[PDB]
Amino acid sequence: MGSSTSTSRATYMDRFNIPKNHVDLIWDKDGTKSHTRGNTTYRWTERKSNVGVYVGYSEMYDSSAQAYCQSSSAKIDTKTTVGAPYMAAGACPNYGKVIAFTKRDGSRSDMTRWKNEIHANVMPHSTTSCASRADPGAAEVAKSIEGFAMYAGYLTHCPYNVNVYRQDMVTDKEFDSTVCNFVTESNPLRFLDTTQQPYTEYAFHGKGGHKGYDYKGQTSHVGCPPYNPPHVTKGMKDSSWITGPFECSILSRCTTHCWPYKSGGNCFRSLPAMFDMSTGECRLLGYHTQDFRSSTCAELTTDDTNAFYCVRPMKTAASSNMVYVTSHTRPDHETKCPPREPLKNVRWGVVSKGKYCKPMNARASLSNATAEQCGQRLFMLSSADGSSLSSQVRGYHWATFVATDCNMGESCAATARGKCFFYSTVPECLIHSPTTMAFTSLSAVDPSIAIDPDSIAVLPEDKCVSVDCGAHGTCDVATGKCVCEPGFTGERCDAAALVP
Repeated sequence: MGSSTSTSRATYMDRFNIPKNHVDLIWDKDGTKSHTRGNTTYRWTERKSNVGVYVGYSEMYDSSAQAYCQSSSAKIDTKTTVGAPYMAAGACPNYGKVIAFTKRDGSRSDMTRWKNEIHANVMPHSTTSCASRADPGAAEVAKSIEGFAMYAGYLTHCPYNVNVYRQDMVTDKEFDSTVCNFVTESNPLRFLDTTQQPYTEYAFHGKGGHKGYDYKGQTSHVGCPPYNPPHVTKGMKDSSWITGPFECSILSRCTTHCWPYKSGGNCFRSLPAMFDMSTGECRLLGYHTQDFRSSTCAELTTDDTNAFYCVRPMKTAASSNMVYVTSHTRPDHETKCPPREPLKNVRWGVVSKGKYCKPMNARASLSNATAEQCGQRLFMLSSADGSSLSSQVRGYHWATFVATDCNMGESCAATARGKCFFYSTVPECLIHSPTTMAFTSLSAVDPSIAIDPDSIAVLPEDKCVSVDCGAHGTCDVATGKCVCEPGFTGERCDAAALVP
């Protein structure tokens, strides 16, 4: 009732305001932003808004005692690929977004390759106690089949000892013992479970079955050369609390100090992750890079351990179970970010005359496309950080697909063709239509999983936009035609209605 309805509608529609809410956040107990999710209150600082959706980056932030990952001697993968020490950034989960291995032009895309572990020349880290020694990289999956997945684990458990927890972790201003209660000295995250070969194999992340580095080696001395990669990974000992993409980001937040580092080598912090909505698998990625297409990028396979592969972010209907999650995902994303599913049978709009809705102004349109196609192109035209992708993106974060003669809530939605409309305007309301579907740049692109929005967002269309009925009539918003006073007639009620 009254003005509260407009306020309630705006609060709901806020979740689609991507430039405003897809922010670069850091965890900070002195932060001005806060939110209680369940029993836990999170505190954070918003350094910047409008983080790139297609590719999102911010300056690497290291608030640990040693701050190794902000050191000039620390290698960050984006230094090479992007030209600066960037961490993957973007507060909203990006549904459907997968890092695909491609050729330099983007063709021959592989969208499952990422599941293979990285080859960053890290493992083995030390072989001091071994009979023989080996260089970092010797235990890792061959470069020729390198993926983007972080190493399955490191050492028996994290924190490996008292000093690690008390010096490296508890002093880190982004670390919190309550949020990270699954990786503490009293409750360590186990890779090789010695409390139950004199142990049971698990992992810091993932559910198992992936090609990873040979953590064991052939000898009875675990971790010593020689190695026989790839080793098939196992899953986490306890993954039950990871119930969604935000919980998956917590795993990343809390496991930074579980990884090795030495001067000149890769420094791992604030890692992005892939969450699988269907299985609940949370997989950490070892690289912050999201796009690489320069002339020096490697195409699909190489032996050169110093090169970086060609990759592009991609979305397909089949990838709609996957979620690209940054370490700094906002805990209020359900109300501040778009949902996974597209919106069936609605059109993006802005408010007109207080309680009606008019369609937004299309900045561009694509003819004879599918719904999947429309969502895919929206993503590509959204936004991007880095210095080179500005030529591709346009700032489009919302799209309306209009089927030629299919109801997009039905089975025909999958194959239906029609016209895609792209917008740069922040939507304020929705208009119902049988033949339409609404996408955002953060949405999955499978039209068959589309859902209804909350009805609070849906208003009747203002069909009386630019209709002047004169002094003897008023435009009926239900029909978009003038209703004339008695004794008057005509389309604009300016002719006298004569009687026989």
